[PDB]
Amino acid sequence: TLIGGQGDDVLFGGDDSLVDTLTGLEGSDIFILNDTTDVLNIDTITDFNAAEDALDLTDLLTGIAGSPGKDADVDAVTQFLTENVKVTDGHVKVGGEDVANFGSDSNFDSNGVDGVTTADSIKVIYNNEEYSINIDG
Ligand SMILES: [Ca+2]
Ligand SMILES: [Ca+2]
Ligand SMILES: [Ca+2]
Ligand SMILES: [Ca+2]
Ligand SMILES: [Ca+2]
Ligand SMILES: [Ca+2]
Ligand SMILES: [Ca+2]
Ligand SMILES: [Ca+2]
Repeated sequence: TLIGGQGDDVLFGGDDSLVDTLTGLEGSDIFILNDTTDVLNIDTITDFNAAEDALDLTDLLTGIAGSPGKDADVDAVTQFLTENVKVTDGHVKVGGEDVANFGSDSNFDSNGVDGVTTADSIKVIYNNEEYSINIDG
């Protein structure tokens, strides 16, 4: 159980084999997630707020054949992330697998209107740069 504070934190449970519970609290927090092979070992993010927080998914994305390398620009990265990161209300998946379990204080309404729809997006970090990926369904 790894808890931030009211500022802008960076939270990480480790490149481990165990469930951690991650809570960002106020502020715009980055949750760094590890890729596991056992989907039962993935972390819980208790309070992801899509209008503020972000997910660093580099570790889940880098081992996909053809992932963008050191010479990629932000349009190539955007195209890759669009194809590979599936964002829905309460879920984020890579390769059909959940990156994390999102807990009951999460909110995927990034824009503050219409609840959660395809107009909403999440902030995804790949190689220390940030991208907005829309809800796709
Ligand atoms: Ca915080
Ligand atoms: Ca841990
Ligand atoms: Ca963990
Ligand atoms: Ca937060
Ligand atoms: Ca807030
Ligand atoms: Ca995995
Ligand atoms: Ca470079
Ligand atoms: Ca919305």
